[PDB]
Amino acid sequence: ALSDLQVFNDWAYKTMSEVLDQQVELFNGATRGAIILRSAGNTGDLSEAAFWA
Amino acid sequence: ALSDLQVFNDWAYKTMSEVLDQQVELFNGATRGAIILRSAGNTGDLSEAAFWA
Repeated sequence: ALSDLQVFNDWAYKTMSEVLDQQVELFNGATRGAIILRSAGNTGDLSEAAFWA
Repeated sequence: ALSDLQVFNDWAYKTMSEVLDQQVELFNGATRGAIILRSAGNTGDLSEAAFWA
């Protein structure tokens, strides 16, 4: 993969941090909507919705 | 008769030499960047870099 050992713009300038080894791109379209990643806050420690039976 | 004639055989110098036996073209680009030949040299006997694990 990327090495960037050739040029050192700065010392360890974002060159590597072994950021992660597991595939984690599984959200929204990546999971075809199966695992939807959203951003909408709600209060308390729950979120209750009611629908008819 | 041919025995009475002084016969000379042909000779020439074909000015060639054989580079090697194995294939060394298949080294970069042919290997999709798996093996790289860049032209940066390092002093001392070694080089190092850090990436914070």
